[PDB]
Amino acid sequence: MGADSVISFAKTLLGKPYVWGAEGPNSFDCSGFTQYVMKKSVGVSIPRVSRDQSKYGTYVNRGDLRSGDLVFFDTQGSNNGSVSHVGIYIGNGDMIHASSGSSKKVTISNINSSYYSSRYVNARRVL
Repeated sequence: MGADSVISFAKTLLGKPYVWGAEGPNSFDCSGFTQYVMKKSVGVSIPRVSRDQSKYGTYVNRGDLRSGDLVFFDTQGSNNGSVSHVGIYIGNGDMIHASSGSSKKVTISNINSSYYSSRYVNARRVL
C-alpha cells in the first residue's frame, strides 16, 4: 500500500513532458520522475541520477520484481553498461517512466519489449 500510493500518484503525471534535468512538478527526466514520485507519494528519498538510484536500496532479481520497485537500463550501442534510464515497475512487465523516446512524456512501457529487455541492468526495492 506504499506501492499502491507510488503507482497511483505516478499515474496522475501520465502525459507530463520530458525535459532533461527536470524533477517536477510540471516536467521530468527519467530519474527526476522517480525521485519526485518517491518523495511526494510516501516520503522516500532516493538519489537524483539513474546510476546512483541503481546503487540504492535492496537489490531485486528481474524474476522477483514487485509494484514500486525501480528498474534500471543502459544505452543501446557501444557504452560502459552504465545505467542511463530508470522506471517504476507496476506489474505484468509494465513500468511507468519519463521516456526520452519518441513520446517525450511520462508514459507506460513494457520491460519485456525487444527495446527495453536487452538494456535491463538491475532493480532496487526502496519501499
